[PDB]
Amino acid sequence: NTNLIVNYLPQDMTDRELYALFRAIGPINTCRIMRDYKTGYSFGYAFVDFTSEMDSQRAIKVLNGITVRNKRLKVSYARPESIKDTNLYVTNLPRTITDDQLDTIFGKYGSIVQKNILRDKLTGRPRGVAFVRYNKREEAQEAISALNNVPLSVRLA
Repeated sequence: NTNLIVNYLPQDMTDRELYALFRAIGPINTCRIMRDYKTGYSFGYAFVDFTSEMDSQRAIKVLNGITVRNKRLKVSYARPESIKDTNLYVTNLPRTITDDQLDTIFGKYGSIVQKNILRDKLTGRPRGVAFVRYNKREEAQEAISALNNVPLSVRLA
């Protein structure tokens, strides 16, 4: 998937100007701002389509979050449950736990699309909790049956 959506475009931005913005990353198939055809009014967003998923992937890392003309951009995917049936909440973990051990534990069940160890604000040491979202609710599911009670508890959001 190469199709991104860009949000919070300054009301006066040009499909051209937007292009220049994203062309810095890689080749684009289409780049288009949603605007009124009679009016020309911009509904504030666009669909940019890179030629490659690994560029589309970089445009996000790079452009999501930049501020041009007082508006804070947001670059994300158009076609990404998958973090709602494919989003696990883990607790009773080792307060000495790190992603390696975490990963060494979850990759066992599938692609680990994102791990998140909740740490202490003040202290920074983690806690026994964290989040791990898979890709297929299926791995997630094989994980939940497997991993509940090493101690440990897994489930969804």
